[PDB]
Amino acid sequence: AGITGTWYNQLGSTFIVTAGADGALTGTYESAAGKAESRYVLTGRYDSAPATDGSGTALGWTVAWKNNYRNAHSATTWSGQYVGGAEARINTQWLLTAGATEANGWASTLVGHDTFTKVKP
Amino acid sequence: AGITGTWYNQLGSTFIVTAGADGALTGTYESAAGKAESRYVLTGRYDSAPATDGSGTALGWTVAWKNNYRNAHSATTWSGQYVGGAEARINTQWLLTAGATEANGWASTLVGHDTFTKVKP
Amino acid sequence: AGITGTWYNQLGSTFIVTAGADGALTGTYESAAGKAESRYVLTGRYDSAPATDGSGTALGWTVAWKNNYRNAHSATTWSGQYVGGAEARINTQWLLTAGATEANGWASTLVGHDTFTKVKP
Amino acid sequence: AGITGTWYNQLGSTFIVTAGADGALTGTYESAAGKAESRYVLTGRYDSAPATDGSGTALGWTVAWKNNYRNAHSATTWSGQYVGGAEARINTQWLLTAGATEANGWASTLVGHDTFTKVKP
Ligand SMILES: O=C(CCCC[C@@H]1SC[C@@H]2NC(=O)N[C@@H]21)NC1CCN(c2ccncc2)CC1
Ligand SMILES: O=C(CCCC[C@@H]1SC[C@@H]2NC(=O)N[C@@H]21)NC1CCN(c2ccncc2)CC1
Ligand SMILES: O=C(CCCC[C@@H]1SC[C@@H]2NC(=O)N[C@@H]21)NC1CCN(c2ccncc2)CC1
Ligand SMILES: O=C(CCCC[C@@H]1SC[C@@H]2NC(=O)N[C@@H]21)NC1CCN(c2ccncc2)CC1
Repeated sequence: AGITGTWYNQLGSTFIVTAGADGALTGTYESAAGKAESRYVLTGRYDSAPATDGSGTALGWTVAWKNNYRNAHSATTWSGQYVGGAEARINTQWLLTAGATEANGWASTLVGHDTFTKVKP
Repeated sequence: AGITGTWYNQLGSTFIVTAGADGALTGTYESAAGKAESRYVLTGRYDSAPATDGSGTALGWTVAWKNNYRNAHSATTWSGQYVGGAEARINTQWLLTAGATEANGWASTLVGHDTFTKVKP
Repeated sequence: AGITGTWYNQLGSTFIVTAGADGALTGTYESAAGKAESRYVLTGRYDSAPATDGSGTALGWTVAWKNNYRNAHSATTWSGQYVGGAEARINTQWLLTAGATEANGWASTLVGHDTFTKVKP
Repeated sequence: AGITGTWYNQLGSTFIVTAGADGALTGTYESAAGKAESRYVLTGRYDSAPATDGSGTALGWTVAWKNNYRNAHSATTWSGQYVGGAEARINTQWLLTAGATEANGWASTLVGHDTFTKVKP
């Protein structure tokens, strides 16, 4: 609950998601940063029966950075939680892995953090 | 290509995945570690047109740790790449976020790394 | 340059550091969160000849969470960069590893992100 | 205890460290990968009174990638634990931050994992 809809991160990226009744996330992602253009498919999962003690709702999703316009040979996963209320948020940390040869595998993965809100910066 | 099927990590967990023609990952995950029992739904994405220079194929997927037997109020995302050949591998790093109150949010996310192979340890 | 002094993160923790001329960081850390009390020794390194193109200055430091009052059998490393100017910042991501047995090693490491400023929240 | 000496990771890098009696780590690092040449100064911290229940000993250290031969405008922190015994190990995860402009800050940090042993691969 509260997850379905449009979310914006601190970079200005747009996350459009539908949370299905038994834990599915499905939607599109449009990144304001990096080797990206237009919308990309996403899919993920969320806890559809979270705790009732004030804790957030755990979730995650993946984008592979290939669409009809661009292929960046990479994929990002966001892991985080939804925190409801008047200033609802999805707080995440992410891992972006790029395809790499063996010699470059050590340097294949970026890490960061995105904060999503219902009204953009 | 090469991704569909069963994979095993260094903990003995079992990852069963179908890679669809236009980038979908769908399947089940059974963890040998942590607050888990039996299979959980997963979904993710992969680069369906990887580079041809020897690089791996970028991918990611998510498990929310709720099924009919157990809810651990948490979700893991694996970000990594498939590397084909006689000793094929999926090399990943992962983020596990647990639902948390505001006071505990700083401590909500574990990080680690899993190596998947087609024949178990 | 610009690094020496007192910094505060979003949790209210206090980072007191001296940046030595050839790349040393030395000081104390006081955490507002977790299994911590009073000051802990830190040491780290920074790039003492950063780029002049507007890029930040790369750095990192470590705290082991043992002092005369408390031992949390753990250590945090912060990796990030100093960004100078009127609203100077040290932007970091961190890894906290706790001592663990073999069975619990997979769950030994937390990840997060701290933003330090010269005037507290 | 057991930490002082020379360690080798899976890339063939050489970590030479002295663990001082009250928690200091001091030494040199020579990387077999990336924008590195010869030895770099490191400093870090470790838990000098670990648990006695079979748990490892938490530690961390930092290298800034500047020496007399090369400056890669970046720093790596390793966070992990020492596990003693006949096949002693230091198991780590690391964060490498590169100096970045504001527009590139999102992409400033790599993550990975290194396993150190007392006899090289
Ligand atoms: O730029 C993209 C694709 C778009 C990513 C957008 C990112 S997702 C997390 C963050 N939040 C957003 O909203 N937007 C950004 N992909 C690159 C990254 C850099 N690459 C490498 C290669 C080798 N090693 C490391 C990195 C090459 C591929
Ligand atoms: O144990 C699980 C669910 C099963 C995870 C299994 C993990 S997935 C990555 C790794 N690879 C595998 O194959 N198996 C393991 N969930 C916990 C974790 C610890 N928890 C917290 C709470 C607060 N902060 C931090 C952590 C509570 C919830
Ligand atoms: O709480 C502390 C020591 C203080 C850490 C303070 C942290 S440093 C990053 C952040 N920024 C700050 O300013 N303050 C916080 N240590 C614990 C953590 C949880 N622990 C485990 C055990 C097993 N697996 C995972 C985690 C047990 C030991
Ligand atoms: O290559 C180095 C310095 C040597 C690092 C060696 C690494 S330490 C962890 C691992 N374990 C080892 O033993 N060896 C390797 N530095 C780069 C990295 C890539 N860079 C960027 C820039 C912008 N964003 C992301 C990354 C530019 C600077």
